Amino acid sequence: SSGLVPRGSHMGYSATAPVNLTRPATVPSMDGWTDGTGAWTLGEGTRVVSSDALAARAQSLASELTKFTDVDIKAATGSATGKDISLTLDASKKAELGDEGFKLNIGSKGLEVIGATDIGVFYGTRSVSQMLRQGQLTLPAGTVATKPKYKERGATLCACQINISTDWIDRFLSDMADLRLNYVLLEMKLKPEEDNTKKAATWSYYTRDDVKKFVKKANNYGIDVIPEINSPGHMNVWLENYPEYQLADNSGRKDPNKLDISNPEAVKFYKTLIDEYDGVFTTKYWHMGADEYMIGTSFDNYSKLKTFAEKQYGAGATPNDAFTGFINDIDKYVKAKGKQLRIWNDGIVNTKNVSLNKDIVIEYWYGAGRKPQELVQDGYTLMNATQALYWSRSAQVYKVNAARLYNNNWNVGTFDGGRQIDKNYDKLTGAKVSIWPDSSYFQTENEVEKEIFDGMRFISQMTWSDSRPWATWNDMKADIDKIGYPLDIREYDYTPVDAGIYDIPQLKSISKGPWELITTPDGYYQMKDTVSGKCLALFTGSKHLDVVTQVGARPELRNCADVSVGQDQRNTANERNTQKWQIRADKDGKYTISPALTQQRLAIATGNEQNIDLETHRPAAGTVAQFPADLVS
Ligand SMILES: CC(=O)N[C@@H]1[C@@H](O[C@@H]2O[C@H](CO)[C@H](O)[C@H](O)[C@H]2O)[C@H](O)[C@@H](CO)O[C@H]1O
Repeated sequence: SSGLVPRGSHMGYSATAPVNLTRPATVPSMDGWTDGTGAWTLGEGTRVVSSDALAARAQSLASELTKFTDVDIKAATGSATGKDISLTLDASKKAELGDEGFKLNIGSKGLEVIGATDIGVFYGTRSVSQMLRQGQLTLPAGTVATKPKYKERGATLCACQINISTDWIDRFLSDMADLRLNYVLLEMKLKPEEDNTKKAATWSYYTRDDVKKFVKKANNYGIDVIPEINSPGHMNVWLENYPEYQLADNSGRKDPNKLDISNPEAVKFYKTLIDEYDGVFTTKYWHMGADEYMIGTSFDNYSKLKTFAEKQYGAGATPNDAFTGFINDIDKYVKAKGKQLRIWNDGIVNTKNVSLNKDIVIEYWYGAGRKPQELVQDGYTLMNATQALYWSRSAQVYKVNAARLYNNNWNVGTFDGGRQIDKNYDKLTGAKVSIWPDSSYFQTENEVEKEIFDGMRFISQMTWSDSRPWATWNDMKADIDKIGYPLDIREYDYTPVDAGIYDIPQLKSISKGPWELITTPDGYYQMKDTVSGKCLALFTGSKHLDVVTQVGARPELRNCADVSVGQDQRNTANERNTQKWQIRADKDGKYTISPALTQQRLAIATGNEQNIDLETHRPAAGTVAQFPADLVS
């Protein structure tokens, strides 16, 4: 027989290690590792030791490692031994480590993590978690210091029109943290509550309490959550119930997507929303969008804006000057609140009388004038938001291809359309992937999470390390799958109840049941009515992005769709995904039932829920309907 037996090395340091023992990979890579003698092993008695000030980080790392490794790892203060992981914050190391970088020293004093800031220490703990959660508890000795090349590294998460659930957002922030990504542009509606804005409280929205909760989670992970309220285009979710602020074309036809920037009360409405957001986000930035104001049309059909431009910005001014003026006026407004403005690059165009303020960050997604190289010449600050890094649920042109970008030598100076700029440009802030819903029934948010996995590791690698230490994409892919997700995602209880047959009293207005529940690959349920043999769907009501957003919409029974197939089955997507339900357990133990695509919650309608949609249609009192969770708690 082979005599095969676990090696079982003692915990702590050993001067003996084989020379080519694997060093578990990380993402981002930690480039320039200097090898040392021996190796260190996490084992019984290993602790996470730190100062009092680092106690919370030490405790959180010890609990996490206890879960991944099955060894009881406790946090402690005072002296570290060779059996231990030590956390040190040394702010004098700014030159070597900067604001986010860290150094690991693995040797006879144990596994030392050093950062110059709290977030730098927390980012080194992410590499310690990644290295120890891959089935190997012995790490080769040596040392490495690493810091990100670019200051802003992350994603656009567009939680606009449709709702991305807060549980999804919380997983996404844990994943960003794991990959050292520090930037999320969250385009989203914070529920407007004032008399003058409250008729825009249509769904999707997020409550102030929920925003404060995920902003606090983000900030503990070193993530800047930047709100966007896109303007003066893509304003349907805000202007639908405010036609007084909508821009009319020369024939008098109003577009709920366009703010009338010539109407000072419409501009004041936008600023009022900025002041509403100010109390729940902590960032120093405001993103006002500014893409695609005249998509589907042209300024020639809005002569009122040329008249306005001439009055406001002098004879010869054009609608593009009025458009840029509006952005500069919002820049003035947010700067007075201590923020810096950011916009998308596309509407920045050809001005005469007005020039765009240089203190506005330009997030460049669309090779549309200027070219990147022109904007560099003018000294603008630029973030690379190339369409090569887009995903959309419906627009199959936008699916990140990480293999292609890794193998074709894309880097953060490769702007949209392969327009290369110097990747060392001193005002290149970094780069981001962008996650857009578009027609939103083709993919559930859980399928979006499965799909973006590789592209999120790709952007993390190229914005921190800017290197390709894996010979090909497929070599990186093998390591990122071994590294896996961070603990919070592995612990999320996607399907808290077993498949089986259930009584569900909340559904009696639809059927007396009982109901057969089965689970789907993406973490939801189909609910079949054993009386009719049909399945519960949330299928009908007013929609945005082809998803029912109507507050008070009622579910219905429809012929059972096949919920076991993947997102490539696009021809049956809508029947299939309108039949998926997310069940969640309360703190503690009551269950709520949500349509997977809408992320509202089923409830029995009382007639006392207050919402602009309900001013004009209410479900019959006592029937089961969906409502935002805040109207039904
Ligand atoms: C900057 C940008 O990519 N603009 C377009 C995106 O438009 C956004 O669409 C969403 C809903 O999906 C919101 O309405 C948002 O306000 C708009 O900015 C579009 O999603 C993406 C990907 O298809 O490409 C652009 O056309």
